[PDB]
Amino acid sequence: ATEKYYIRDAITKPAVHHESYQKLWETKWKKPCEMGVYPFMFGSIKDFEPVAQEIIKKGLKEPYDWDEYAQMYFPKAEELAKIAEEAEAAGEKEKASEYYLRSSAVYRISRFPTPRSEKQKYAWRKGCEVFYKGAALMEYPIKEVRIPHKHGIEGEGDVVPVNFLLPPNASETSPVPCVLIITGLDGYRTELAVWQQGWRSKGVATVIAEIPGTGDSPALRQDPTSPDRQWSSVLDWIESQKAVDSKKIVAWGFSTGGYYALRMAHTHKDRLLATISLGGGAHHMFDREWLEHANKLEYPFDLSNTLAYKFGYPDLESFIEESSKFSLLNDGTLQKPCTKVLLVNGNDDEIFPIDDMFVSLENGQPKLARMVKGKKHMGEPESFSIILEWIHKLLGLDGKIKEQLAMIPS
Repeated sequence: ATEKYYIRDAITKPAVHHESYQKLWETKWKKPCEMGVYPFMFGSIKDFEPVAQEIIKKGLKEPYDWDEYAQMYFPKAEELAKIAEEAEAAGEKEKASEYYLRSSAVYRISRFPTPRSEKQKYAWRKGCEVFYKGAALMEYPIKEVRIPHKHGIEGEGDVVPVNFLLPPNASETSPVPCVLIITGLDGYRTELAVWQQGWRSKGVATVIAEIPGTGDSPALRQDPTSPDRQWSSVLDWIESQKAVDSKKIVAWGFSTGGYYALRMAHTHKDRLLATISLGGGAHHMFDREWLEHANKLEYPFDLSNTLAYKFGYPDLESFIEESSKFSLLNDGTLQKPCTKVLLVNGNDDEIFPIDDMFVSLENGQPKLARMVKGKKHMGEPESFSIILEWIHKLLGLDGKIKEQLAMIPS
C-alpha cells in the first residue's frame, strides 16, 4: 500500500487534526474561517471562534457524538438568525442577507462532514431555510428550483432541488451560458452558492445540484446509474429555460463532484459543452488500500466512513466489498466518447489519489489536464485561476478572472 500510489508512504502518516477538535481548529480550520473561505463561505470568525472555544473546553474529539457536536453550534446559529429577522423587519436588506447567510454557515459546520444524526439532519433543514432567506435578499437573488425528477425510478425522490441564478439581461433573444456546479461530500448547494454572483457578473447563469446521497439529492445511493437519471432531469429543466443557451452548459464538479462531472462528460456528452473535475476521482478512490488509509489523512473528519454513508452502506467494510462497481473504469464509462474534459488536482491529494487523473488519461479520448505539483486536495489556489481562464476562453467571456475570484472570500 505504501508503494501503490503516487504519494507513496504519505498514506501512513496520520494528520494531527484527527487528535482533537482543538487540533482541527488550530492547525486546519481557524485560518480559512478568518479568511472567510471553504468551508466557512458567508461565515465570520466573530461567529465561529466563540463556538470553537466552547467545543475545545468540552475536549470533543474522534469518535464524535454528532448530536453532542452539532448542538454546540445551535445557540450561535439561532442568535444570527434572530439578528437577520430584526434587520429584515427594519428594512435593513443588506444586513438581513449577511446575518441569514452567517446563520447558514454555522448550521452548515454543525452537520459537517455529512448529516449522520437527527440534530445534523435538523441542521441541514434549518441551514437551507436561513440560506434561502439570505439568498432572497441578495441584490441579484439566488432562488431554489425544485426540478421535477421526471427521469426518477422507484425509490427515488420526486424533485432535484437546485440553486438558480440568471443574469439580468438574459432572454430567449439573447441567451447566456450556464455553469452547472456539482457539489461535494460535505459542501452542498448552500456552500458552492458562493460562486454564483461571480458568474452572474460575467453574464453566466448558474445551477447548483448535489451528488447522490448528499443534501436533497433524490438519487438511489447504491445505484451507480442514479446520477445519470438526475442529470437527465436537470438538463431537461435547463433546456426548458430559454434565457439559457443549452449549447453552452459547462459542468464544474468540486471534490467528489469531480467524479460526477467526469462521468456525465460521457453519459451526457451531446448535452454538455464541457465538464471540469477539480480534485475528483474515478477508480482508485474505491480501492480497499486507499479507503483503509484516507480516514486519518488531510480530510478534516473520517473521509472513507463518510464516503461509505454517502453510497448508502452501513459501515466501511460493506462499502469496500462493493465499491469497485462505482469505478468509471470497471463500469465501462471511460471507454465511451466524452465532451471536452478538463482535469485539475494537486499531485499530493490524500482525499482522492492523483493516480485517478492517470486512469482518466489512460482510457478513451484525450482530456485536458493541469497537475499542481507540491499541493494536496484541489491544488489551490492556482487550480481556480487555471479553470476560470479555460472557461472564459471556452465561452468567450471578458477573461477578467482576478475580478471574479476576488468576489469569493466572505
